[PDB]
Amino acid sequence: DTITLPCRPAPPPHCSSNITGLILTRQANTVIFRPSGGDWRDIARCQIAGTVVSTQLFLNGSLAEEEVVIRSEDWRDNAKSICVQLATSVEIACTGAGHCAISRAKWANTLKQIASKLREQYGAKTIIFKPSDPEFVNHSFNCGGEFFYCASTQLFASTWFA
Ligand SMILES: *[C@@H]1O[C@H](CO)[C@@H](O)[C@H](O)[C@H]1NC(C)=O
Ligand SMILES: *[C@@H]1O[C@H](CO)[C@@H](O)[C@H](O)[C@H]1NC(C)=O
Repeated sequence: DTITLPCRPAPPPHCSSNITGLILTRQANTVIFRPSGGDWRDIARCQIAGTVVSTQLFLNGSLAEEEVVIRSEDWRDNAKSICVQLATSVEIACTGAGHCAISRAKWANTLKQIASKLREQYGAKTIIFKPSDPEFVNHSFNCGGEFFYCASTQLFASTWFA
């Protein structure tokens, strides 16, 4: 019902943002994706972030018009990262007690929409999200000039069949 990510340090409740997108890195009818650890420069090539600076997930960025869209400089080269832009932003709510919470049902539908787009692009039936420096292995984001780190293993640890 709710996914509760542990965070360090405790992000204030007004640091809660909107997940407008993320960045993946591709590793049969089974293709595996992981949250990218590339530098914030590699984040820039997605061109869908807003003002906040964040790893693994795009907070407070731009949304797609109708449906989820995925872009890549080259789908053949796996070193190139996949830029996922959400159509409906998923809300991440920090409570100030050391955890930022996300609704499980909405992230599941988001992962299913992403899987459907990744299925059309790679022709595979099964899309698997596997977990990921500490700044890039975690969902790290800058709120109010202060940096935070959240364990994102709960977000990227699922499977999605056809
Ligand atoms: C994202 O935007 C919301 C609403 O504008 C704001 O409350 C929140 O602090 C922003 N997130 C960051 C990390 O600045
Ligand atoms: C962005 O987040 C704010 C609160 O943090 C929320 O009111 C707003 O609906 C979110 N944006 C979208 C498009 O849902």
